[PDB]
Amino acid sequence: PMSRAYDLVVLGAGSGGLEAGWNAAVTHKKKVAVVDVQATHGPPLFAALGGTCVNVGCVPKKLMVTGAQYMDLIRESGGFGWEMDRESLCPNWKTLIAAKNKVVNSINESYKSMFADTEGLSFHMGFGALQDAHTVVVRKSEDPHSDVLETLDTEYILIATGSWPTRLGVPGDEFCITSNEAFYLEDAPKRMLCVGGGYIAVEFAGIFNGYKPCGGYVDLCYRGDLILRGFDTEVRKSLTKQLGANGIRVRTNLNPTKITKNEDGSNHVHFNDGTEEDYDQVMLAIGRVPRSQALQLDKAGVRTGKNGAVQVDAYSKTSVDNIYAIGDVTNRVMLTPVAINEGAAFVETVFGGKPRATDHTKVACAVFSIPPIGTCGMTEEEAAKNYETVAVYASSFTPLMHNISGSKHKEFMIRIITNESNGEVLGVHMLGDSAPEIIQSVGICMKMGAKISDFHSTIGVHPTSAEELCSMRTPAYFYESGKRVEKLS
Amino acid sequence: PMSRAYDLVVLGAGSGGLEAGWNAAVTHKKKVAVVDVQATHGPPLFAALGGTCVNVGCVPKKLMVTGAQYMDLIRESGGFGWEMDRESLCPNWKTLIAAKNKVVNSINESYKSMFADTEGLSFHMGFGALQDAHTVVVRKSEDPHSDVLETLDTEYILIATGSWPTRLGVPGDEFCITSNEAFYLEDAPKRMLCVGGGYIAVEFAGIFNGYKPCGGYVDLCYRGDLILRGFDTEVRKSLTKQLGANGIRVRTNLNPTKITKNEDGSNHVHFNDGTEEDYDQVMLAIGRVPRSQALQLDKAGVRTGKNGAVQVDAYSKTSVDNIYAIGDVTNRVMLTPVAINEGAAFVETVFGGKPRATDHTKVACAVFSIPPIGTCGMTEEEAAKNYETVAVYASSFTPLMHNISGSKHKEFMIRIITNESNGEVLGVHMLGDSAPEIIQSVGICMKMGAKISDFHSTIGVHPTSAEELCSMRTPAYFYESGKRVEKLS
Ligand SMILES: Cc1cc2nc3c(=O)[nH]c(=O)nc-3n(C[C@H](O)[C@H](O)[C@H](O)COP(=O)(O)OP(=O)(O)OC[C@H]3O[C@@H](n4cnc5c(N)ncnc54)[C@H](O)[C@@H]3O)c2cc1C
Ligand SMILES: Cc1cc2nc3c(=O)[nH]c(=O)nc-3n(C[C@H](O)[C@H](O)[C@H](O)COP(=O)(O)OP(=O)(O)OC[C@H]3O[C@@H](n4cnc5c(N)ncnc54)[C@H](O)[C@@H]3O)c2cc1C
Ligand SMILES: C[n+]1nn(-c2ccc(-c3nc(CCc4ccccc4)cs3)c(OCCC3CCNCC3)c2)cc1CCCCN
Ligand SMILES: C[n+]1nn(-c2ccc(-c3nc(CCc4ccccc4)cs3)c(OCCC3CCNCC3)c2)cc1CCCCN
Repeated sequence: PMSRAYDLVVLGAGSGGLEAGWNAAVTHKKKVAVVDVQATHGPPLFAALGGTCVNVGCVPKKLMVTGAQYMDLIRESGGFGWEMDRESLCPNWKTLIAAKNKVVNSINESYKSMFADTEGLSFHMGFGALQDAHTVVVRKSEDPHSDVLETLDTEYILIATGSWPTRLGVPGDEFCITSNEAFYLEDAPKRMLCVGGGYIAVEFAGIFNGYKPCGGYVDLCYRGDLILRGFDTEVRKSLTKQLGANGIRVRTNLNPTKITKNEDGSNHVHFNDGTEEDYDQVMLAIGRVPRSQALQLDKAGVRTGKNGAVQVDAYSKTSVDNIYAIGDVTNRVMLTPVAINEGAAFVETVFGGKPRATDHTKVACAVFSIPPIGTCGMTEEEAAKNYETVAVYASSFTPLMHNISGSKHKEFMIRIITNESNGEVLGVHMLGDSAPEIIQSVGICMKMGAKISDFHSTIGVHPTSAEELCSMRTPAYFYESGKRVEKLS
Repeated sequence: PMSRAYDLVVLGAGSGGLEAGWNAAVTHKKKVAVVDVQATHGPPLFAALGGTCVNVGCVPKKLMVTGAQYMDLIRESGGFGWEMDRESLCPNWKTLIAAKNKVVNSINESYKSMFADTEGLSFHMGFGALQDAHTVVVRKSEDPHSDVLETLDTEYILIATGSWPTRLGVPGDEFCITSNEAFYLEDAPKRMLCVGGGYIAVEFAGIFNGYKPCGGYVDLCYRGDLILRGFDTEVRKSLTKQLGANGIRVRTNLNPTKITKNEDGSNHVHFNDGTEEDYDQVMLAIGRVPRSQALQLDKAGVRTGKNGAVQVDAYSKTSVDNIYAIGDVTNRVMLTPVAINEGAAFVETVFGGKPRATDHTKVACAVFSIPPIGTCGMTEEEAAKNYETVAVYASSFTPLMHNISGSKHKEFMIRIITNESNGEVLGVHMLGDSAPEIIQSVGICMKMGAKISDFHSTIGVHPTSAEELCSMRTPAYFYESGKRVEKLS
């Protein structure tokens, strides 16, 4: 019974939005309108058709991490007897950026193919904004007195506008770059300062390190004690050391007070401890907050709260019953396959009839550091609060192939966290090469409620780094009533 | 009640033997004697303390596969903008062999540390042989009229002498090398012929290819149709193509009739189709048979059969109740972590009191080809015989990073085999980089009896090759009553 122009309007053609949009349009034959600000990546808006992940997140970030490993792998080759010229070896950053752009640009092109070819699914380039719970407006600019391009009469609204990097707010904030501007840099920087301790800081530390032009260096500088908060505490310490030996100088309890410009265009940076220093480029990876701040949410009566977060029930529904919100705008788990799920399960809830919420517990996570981390489930810290008796299994070995390659800093590390009672696996925490591949399969096991029994009853694959999961039988130590004990009562 | 000199005599200090030996000695305080032919690796006996795996199998083989990838990874680097000299690039094979020997030799040294330091555990260098069910003899040579070094009065005997490469038996057999002689080659061969279609042929094809000195080439030559029998049929076809594009010429329905020597020391090789050709070195990887053929088994009354195989019940026990046999000598699954388990469960059976057999079904396997294979559980061929209704899920994608690297032949491939009835996962079959790491975790899931439900209910790790396990929902096709059908009745 056609009353409105569109069944669904989606603010943001991101990981969350596109999954919701596409499903609604092809599997339930709804008429869908998807709003985004631009159709291909790049400044000054960065995000585009495909979302943060495709244009300025996971996909480019990984392409450039893969680049920066070639440094560590061309060093490693010498031991296996690859003689070749190690004077004529610095990486050309322009060839990396050009290649990365060709790729992201191909994905943006393959999405316009999707819209023109898919029926009932339209793309509306501009700036989303609510008037009431059934009308979405598209402007030229986010300035609310801009020319209005379209008025989208609709039944349901899905807010999936994602998040945006937080600024430092000090004298000199406007001289620093972000995850956004890092991707379209013209030159790889000789002297680089990565402020922050989050996964993005550490991934980008490894890139700029890999692509430093000759006599260059990278300083990571984090305002706390130990990088990567709410990761396993021995994995963080082991990475902090391994970044050290790949060339990255890590500093802690350290915060920029001030950045002035310089003569040759470098950045003078004043710190906590008094210290000043010059860096070519300075990058802020200090958390990412929701983009609610220009959607005129207050106008159509949807609940805001912690940093603009769209306040939502388990089934992704806002304080207005026809308006829903998914992905980073909601501020739950800020990963791409989470948003995809939340959006897939929004379509099943609303249009599909088959109502479902998203599972947020024991989701497998990965850091594309050098070396990388895989993690799934809980730290031993938050285990020993929520569980009576906790076993901690732990194992750290160095692949023999590193006794050849020279890379003897590269410790591979596994930790398993247990409920003593029934032996259930609560957490798994890996560091070292191939950890992101291995954890994906572990994430399946912990969904089926795997016990430590099930790991060490499994015949191994020899020789592998993963075969050390099934050789962990004795707990290293325990927690009873959340206090660390040598051995169990 | 001490009646005999030793509780346990172990023929062969291999993967199986050492696990049995060590456990018996430290966890059950038995007096153990371990017999092997030499203490460090190398010709003319090759195997030594640590077994085939440590000296001339898995461990060296992987070190040298890791070497040969540096070829494909230095090519790949150029696209990510690693300018460097690609004239001055051939691999030095002597630096690889020297480095490999330093490693294997360190492991042999770390095992003599284990014997001198561990109590009740002695090492007896020579050639094992039964006199009766309670006496083992050690000779200088395998020639049964050799000088006798020791007479080991014992209660239990464990036969774990492993296996040995099969010869071709044609005019010219004694000119060809094997897995054994390949490891101690002086020069990497310009023109290499790998006869065979088994995992060892294909791993070693990739090595000799990686380390060919300049204008050199490798021919794989298999007497059948499609290499790697009893692997998934689309994975075999995909590898056959990818070996092709890494440089390896594969020939099929082809068997050497004759090898004569040559003038400059190369090998003239006559084939089925008439064809002759000269190769520097020619390697036989055409199956590996048990080493029973010199243990005087018939003398002490233990059951032989299929190619010398020691005929054994589920708990590893021979036709004589005090004699047991594990690992490749038994001719079950010829992998190292299998033998380790069979030996660990021999010690639990006999000395431990807690009797247990080894689980052989759904053991995860891996080929260190370039690119590598991970496999666990059954082919779709042997599924559709033993199961009424079978679903086959299948997915083949190319990581975007190969649109940069130039390696566009590198297809990553997953196949899942299902029981239609209950959705149980019977088999998993992967090809492409990191497949051996991923399958280890899958092997755990299929031990817990994982359904296809459990895979695609799991939030992904983005971006990963493994995340394509959890995005497989629609079966590609089915088998009902073991006949391939487009769609299900
Ligand atoms: C450097 C980096 C690396 C990352 N790496 C990973 C990783 O490895 N794995 C992982 O799982 N996640 C990763 N993430 C996170 C991932 O990118 C996000 O979690 C994911 O994109 C969230 O999906 P979404 O749809 O909620 O947001 P988005 O994909 O950001 O969707 C928001 C879209 O809406 C548009 N938009 C914003 N405001 C408006 C408006 N007013 N009108 C119209 N359109 C608008 C934006 O332009 C954008 O296209 C990374 C993020 C970054 C920054
Ligand atoms: C090239 C190659 C690659 C391989 N790769 C892998 C792999 O990646 N993964 C995997 O799981 N498996 C692999 N294998 C198989 C693995 O090496 C064997 O399955 C494993 O070693 C079997 O253990 P075992 O104890 O039965 O035999 P072994 O380890 O061979 O033990 C036999 C030992 O007994 C000794 N011996 C023999 N006769 C006598 C005698 N009369 N008296 C005394 N001692 C004697 C031998 O010298 C040897 O030390 C590979 C094999 C080869 C050849
Ligand atoms: C006509 N037509 N075009 N397309 C169509 C066309 C395209 C895509 C994609 N392209 C990329 C770019 C990846 C890349 C490939 C090669 C090189 C670089 C990048 C991602 S996804 C697509 O997405 C289906 C899954 C979805 C998509 C939305 N997210 C959810 C999943 C559907 C499909 C149809 C048939 C539909 C009939 C209409 N009723
Ligand atoms: C005194 N002492 N020495 N050792 C002792 C000493 C050594 C080893 C090994 N060394 C390697 C070499 C690997 C390498 C390391 C570094 C560089 C290259 C190679 C493998 S394993 C060892 O194996 C314990 C598990 C077993 C072993 C048998 N297979 C089964 C598992 C026990 C141990 C003790 C205490 C025992 C007290 C005696 N009652």
